[PDB]
Amino acid sequence: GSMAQETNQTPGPMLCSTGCGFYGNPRTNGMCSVCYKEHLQRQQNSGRMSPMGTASGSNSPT
Ligand SMILES: [Zn+2]
Repeated sequence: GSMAQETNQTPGPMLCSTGCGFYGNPRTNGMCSVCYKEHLQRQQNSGRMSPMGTASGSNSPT
């Protein structure tokens, strides 16, 4: 293996984290075009984002 001009595969396969089978982007949230929209919609609806096991503000009046 003297020469170094043998390209077989490209590095950095930013494949969709959700597993849809399409290419994703690292500038985005690691999701493709479709999944990035659905995911952000669910995150925006929350408002109180805090990944620490528990979360404050979970009341639901009848
Ligand atoms: Zn996707």
